[PDB]
Amino acid sequence: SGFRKMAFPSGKVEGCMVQVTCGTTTLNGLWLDDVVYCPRHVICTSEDMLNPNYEDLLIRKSNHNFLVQAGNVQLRVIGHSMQNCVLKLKVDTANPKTPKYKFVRIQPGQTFSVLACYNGSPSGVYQCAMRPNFTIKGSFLNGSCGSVGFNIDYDCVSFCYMHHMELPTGVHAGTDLEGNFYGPFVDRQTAQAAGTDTTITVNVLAWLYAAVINGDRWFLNRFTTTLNDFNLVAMKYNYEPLTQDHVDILGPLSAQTGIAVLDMCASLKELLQNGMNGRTILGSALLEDEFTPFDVVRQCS
Amino acid sequence: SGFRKMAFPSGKVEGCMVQVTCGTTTLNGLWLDDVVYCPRHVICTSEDMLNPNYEDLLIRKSNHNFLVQAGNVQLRVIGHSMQNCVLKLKVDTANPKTPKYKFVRIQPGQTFSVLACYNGSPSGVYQCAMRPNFTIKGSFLNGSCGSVGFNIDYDCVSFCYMHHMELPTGVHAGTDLEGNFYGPFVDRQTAQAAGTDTTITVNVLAWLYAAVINGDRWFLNRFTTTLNDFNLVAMKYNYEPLTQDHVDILGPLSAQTGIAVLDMCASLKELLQNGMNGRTILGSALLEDEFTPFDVVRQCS
Ligand SMILES: *[C@H](O)[C@H](C[C@@H]1C=CNC1=O)NC(=O)[C@H](CC1CCCCC1)NC(=O)OCc1cccc(Cl)c1
Ligand SMILES: *[C@H](O)[C@H](C[C@@H]1C=CNC1=O)NC(=O)[C@H](CC1CCCCC1)NC(=O)OCc1cccc(Cl)c1
Ligand SMILES: [Mg+2]
Ligand SMILES: [Mg+2]
Repeated sequence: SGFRKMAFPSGKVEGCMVQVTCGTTTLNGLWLDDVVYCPRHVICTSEDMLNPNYEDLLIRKSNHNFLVQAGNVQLRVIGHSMQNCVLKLKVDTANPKTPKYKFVRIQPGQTFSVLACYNGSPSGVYQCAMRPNFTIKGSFLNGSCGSVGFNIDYDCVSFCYMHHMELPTGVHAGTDLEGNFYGPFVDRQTAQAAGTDTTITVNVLAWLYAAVINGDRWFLNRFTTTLNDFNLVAMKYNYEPLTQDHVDILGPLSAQTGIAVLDMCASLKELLQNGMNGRTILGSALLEDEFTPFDVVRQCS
Repeated sequence: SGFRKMAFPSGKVEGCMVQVTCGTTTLNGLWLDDVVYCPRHVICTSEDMLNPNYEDLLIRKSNHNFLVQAGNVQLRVIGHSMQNCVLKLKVDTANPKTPKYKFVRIQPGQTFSVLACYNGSPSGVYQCAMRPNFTIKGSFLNGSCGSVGFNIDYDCVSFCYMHHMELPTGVHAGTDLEGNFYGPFVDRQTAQAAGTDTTITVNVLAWLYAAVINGDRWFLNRFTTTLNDFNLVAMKYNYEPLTQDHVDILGPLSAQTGIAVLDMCASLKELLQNGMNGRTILGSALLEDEFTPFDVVRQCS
């Protein structure tokens, strides 16, 4: 029993982390087979990064401008190319620790583990959700760019995020592994900011199910609501609307607890209106929305 | 910027996890060089575990009673022995992935990472603190025994916890790697329960410093208190007394923020008396006490 914020074991991704240095900039790369993936802004100069023309910057580079270090041994770059906002460096050595992997572009509301790295060396692991505004609330210092987010599915590593920058509110923005930014962000130092966020409703409900599985019951009631009347409450409190799709995703949790989704919605509606009144749920005094239904099932087997 | 619950990268410990099966029981072992460490209650039978005599149970075993699986390959046991509440199984193969390691017995208030495992296979990683009542608030299902907790210090793995059992309140109890239980607990299925807990004061203050470093300032004030008057407030709200030792440990955080420890104590005193009033600190609506000063420095560099 017990419910914790849980990340995937990170060993498979640790074996892929390298250091990439271009000029005066140093950050992290992902070394899979004979290619290293990293953010393209590594080729930027401190002056020409208010509005860089990356095609020009890259044409002016040669393979010997990129230094790749896997642990101690230097990796020789034999080719370079750019795909969207990620740079790809061909190296003459395939990574012997390359796991089975996939590149996946995730939907807002989904979670993943982040392996924060500095200078090619893993520093820590934590769990994150793609917020509806396509930022993540991460923990990233300078030098952390190129750290990756991932999920694991029976030793297949699904990479879904590479870190690029921090926004003015302290949240973070990045790309999928094919270099497409999540959200409307671009890789120039400009005035872009996070838009207004919303709470991930299907995740709060999943976490309420985790609470029930673990003995937290004070918030339950006999009431039940409809989908329509619930979604009116959600709008008022800045919650994402609840779709039938989400109701079905919450199916297994509903069966294990015997509490129907729309029964749990009536509990959530009451918590939104009255607050918690000095009580806690799974150790928290606010409603938690960074656990997906999958995360709850995986930990509450 | 940003502050997250962060575990150590777990790859070095993943390479040490094995499955140990004795009779009908299966749990996890730690494979370091040519020895496997696991809880001794693996040799217990469902009947004789209300009050087992482990010396007798072990004398009645032979090496062929223990099955050790590292991934797919079976490991042959060539010797067995017992040290306190841990069983030690000599195997004929040294673990080629043995990291640099130490066994450490930690003090209440200290944190570590847990690699939860089932059937020798890592499942997830999370952060935990040794509570003052020598339990941990973990996430553990059946089959998780033998999962280990650890800290890392420049590729030296310090193992400090091995998991043995769950208590009636859903919290967890275990040993150091030499098989001495934390707290007064014993490895028989009896009526032992967690004693009353207290809040880890030096950790709350460290987390308030993390808040300041990350821009959360609404709780600061111009007041300052003495150690004596603060400790009177701590007692009233079930907080551990604050020692001069702790004040000195909080030194670096005090300097980086410019806020003296006893200045931050006057903020904490006011939060204890008035609550948060609908405000949050680093995303939480209650005071967090499972970050040590070291954890804050490591993440707020
Ligand atoms: C890369 O390592 C670094 C990670 C940032 C630095 C602190 N937290 C992070 O997430 N990324 C940057 O410094 C980017 C580089 C820009 C280059 C040109 C294209 C757009 C990205 N800049 C950035 O994050 O600026 C905002 C910021 C906020 C706080 C502190 C710093 Cl150093 C920068
Ligand atoms: C070992 O894998 C298992 C881990 C427990 C099971 C659920 N959470 C955990 O942490 N440990 C046990 O089942 C122990 C075994 C006892 C054997 C004899 C000596 C003392 C330990 N028992 C135990 O935890 O009992 C309490 C309990 C509470 C909830 C659910 C279960 Cl299955 C057991
Ligand atoms: Mg209800
Ligand atoms: Mg003050």
